Amino acid sequence: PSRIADYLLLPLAHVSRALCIHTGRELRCKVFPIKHYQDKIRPYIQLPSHSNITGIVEVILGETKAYVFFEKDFGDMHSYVRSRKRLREEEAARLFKQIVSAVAHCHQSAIVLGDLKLRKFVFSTEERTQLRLESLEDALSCPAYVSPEILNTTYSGKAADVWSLGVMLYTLLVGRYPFHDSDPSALFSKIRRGQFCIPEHISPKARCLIRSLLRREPSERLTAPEILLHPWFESVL
Repeated sequence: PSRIADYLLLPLAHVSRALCIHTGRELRCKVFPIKHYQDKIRPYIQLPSHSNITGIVEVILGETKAYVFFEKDFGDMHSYVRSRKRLREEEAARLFKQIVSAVAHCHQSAIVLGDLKLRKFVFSTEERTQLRLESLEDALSCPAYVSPEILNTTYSGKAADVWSLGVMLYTLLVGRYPFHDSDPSALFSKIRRGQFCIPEHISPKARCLIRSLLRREPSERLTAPEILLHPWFESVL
């Protein structure tokens, strides 16, 4: 029952529906206190573009509050791979590169994500060819995306994000997590011991990549920029 700037705000059922009063077209809007934006969200706005990595079209800063307007997504990547059992290497490589590129771009602007999951990547279009980051805090089935460093102890974080990328890469190709168990002690021991098995239908270049992203030792893992050069991508695309 409300409005700011170009947009009427309609409920759903902490985000809401934004309808542009000029064009008529529907976006989404999430309000924050201005200082939460300044701290936790303004870093993503500083990205060079920004509107491709995140879905954000414009933000409006008042005296008191920040209104972040973004384009609506067409479902997350966890629901996707779950819905498809697993992904063929051709599509998996397309989608993963976008994921890595977004992450690589963030790392270059000093942003460490920390909360990297398949959940965090959402389709920008109805065709579901193109992903963006879900930057705004909005059976397979932490844990699993959690790395040997944080259990043992400070650490990089950027390397920790590459671990998560490795878990994500394994998971879309394989269809389940690299580490999984009924007993959690066993789960965390297998994390800390870097202990997993790749299937044989997975191809040598693809296996090669997963291995180089999932290393106990953080320094020995690739960086997000390095990842994008790896031959797996070019072998299928």
